[PDB]
Amino acid sequence: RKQVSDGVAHIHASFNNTIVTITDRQGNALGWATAGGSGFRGSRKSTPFAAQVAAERCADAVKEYGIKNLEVMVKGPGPGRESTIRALNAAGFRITNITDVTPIPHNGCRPPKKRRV
RNA sequence: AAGCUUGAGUCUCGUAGAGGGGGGUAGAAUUCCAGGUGUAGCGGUGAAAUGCGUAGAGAUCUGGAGGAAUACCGGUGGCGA
Repeated sequence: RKQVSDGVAHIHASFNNTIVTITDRQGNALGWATAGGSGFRGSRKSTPFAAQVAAERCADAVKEYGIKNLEVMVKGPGPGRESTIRALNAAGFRITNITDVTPIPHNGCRPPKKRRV
């Protein structure tokens, strides 16, 4: 109801999907979008554009909270970790900080091995 | 039968290391329990379904624990048969 100018975004991009959540630095979420929830499937569900449209759908949030100043905390290897920021920083918001927060085992317990075809 | 020493070794004073054994306890990440903010998806893939989803998931912030495995330093750098 009142304009507070400030927020923080949490972005995760994988080889199958991309997630974009808008929060306040008090940890409190205000809205979220995904590349799967954008209506995308298969090898296309992770794409830079399926994530770009998810960022445009998320950039409609927080209008009544009047947020413009933005920090971004990024995760995952997926191509969606770039187009999402570019589009959100064009949709009225201004970036001040981008930091990678990918949680990593350093190092244990046995190396991953999956899907051989 | 008896000398000699080069063979082998030890001692004085020093050199180096993820060698082994006994007993402590600490740096994080899967994951799950519990609450705030929050909403309809998440997971897989050439596609998917079982499965997890309003019984409020995933995302975020926080509180917490068992147990396995221990980044950087770390290298033409080392130890053990």
